[PDB]
Amino acid sequence: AQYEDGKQYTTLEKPVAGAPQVLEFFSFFCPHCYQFEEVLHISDNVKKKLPEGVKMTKYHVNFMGGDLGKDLTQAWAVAMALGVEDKVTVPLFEGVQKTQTIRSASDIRDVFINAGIKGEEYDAAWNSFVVKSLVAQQEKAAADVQLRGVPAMFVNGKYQLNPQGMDTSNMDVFVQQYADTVKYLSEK
Repeated sequence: AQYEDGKQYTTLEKPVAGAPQVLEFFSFFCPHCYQFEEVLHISDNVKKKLPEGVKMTKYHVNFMGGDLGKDLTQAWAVAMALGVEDKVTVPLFEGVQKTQTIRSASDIRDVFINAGIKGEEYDAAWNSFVVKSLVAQQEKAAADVQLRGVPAMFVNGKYQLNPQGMDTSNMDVFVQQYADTVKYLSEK
């Protein structure tokens, strides 16, 4: 066929009941993740081609970057709770990988402040129980698929994208194959 199990995607031997429809995992420490988001714009090109009524979820992971890596998962929880993902994703990626100006939780906080989130609002959210459960959700979702690497994308907790089986010669063409594949998997 044109989309074969084991080729453009793999099937989880152990399906995840109640999983989000489209779920992407990343780390701000993850070099390929920087590409996916900053150069390829994967998240966005996938959204543009998803059928109506399919929502997209993106979670940060703990297994890269040690203590700072966990801080970033909690910061991403804050980002989701305040709905400012589109204002902090670029400066967190660049602060971590480009300028290497993010070295502590306070440096992470500076990025939100610069992005226009007030200190009091960031600190309150940071320390909130809503954020603690949002951190919990991120960890559970990764646990449910026994996640050991990023970037990764899962569709309906049953299918996992396999971009290794795709021509990266043309960036544009790669992104659209990726997006079209998610669309195919979504309609399965």
